[PDB]
Amino acid sequence: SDTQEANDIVTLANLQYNGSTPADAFETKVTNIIDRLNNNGIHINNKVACQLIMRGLSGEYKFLRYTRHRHLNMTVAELFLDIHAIYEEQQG
Amino acid sequence: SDTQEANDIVTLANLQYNGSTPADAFETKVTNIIDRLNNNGIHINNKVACQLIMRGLSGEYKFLRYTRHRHLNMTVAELFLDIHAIYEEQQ
Repeated sequence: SDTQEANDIVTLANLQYNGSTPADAFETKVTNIIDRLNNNGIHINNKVACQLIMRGLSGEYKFLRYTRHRHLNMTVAELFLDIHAIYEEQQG
Repeated sequence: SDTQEANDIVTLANLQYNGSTPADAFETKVTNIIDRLNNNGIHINNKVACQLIMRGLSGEYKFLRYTRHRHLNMTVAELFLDIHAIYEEQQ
């Protein structure tokens, strides 16, 4: 698409996760955005990506943005492992 | 700042210009964001940058997002020359 990169950036900058969408969908959604932008030459590294993910991460997931200060060199895969583990406990 | 690039992206993705802020401030604001992101490795070329500027460009500046289809290879400097010319005539 001619307007692909712009639409991926706007989606990435306005992520809103609370626990309604399954973690499976939300992960692949963000992972695809980062991969699509990187294929077009826009590299969003782990540091900048994690910051944008934790931004808007609300509900019972708000705390991940608080502990992030101790978490530098964090990876996107690690950040989603945290979100997944919370979703598992949200189903039961 | 440790959170500079992320804050630059959110600002670039939620630009809202109507004609209240002077074009001088709005131009240097966006131009600095693009330069900072390119220096940090987040390459935002003219095509994607202009698209993001025209997004949220509302008020009497809406029509620039309509003519953008005939305007390919339009540089950021060219897009602001348009915005400037509308701002000068607005007062």
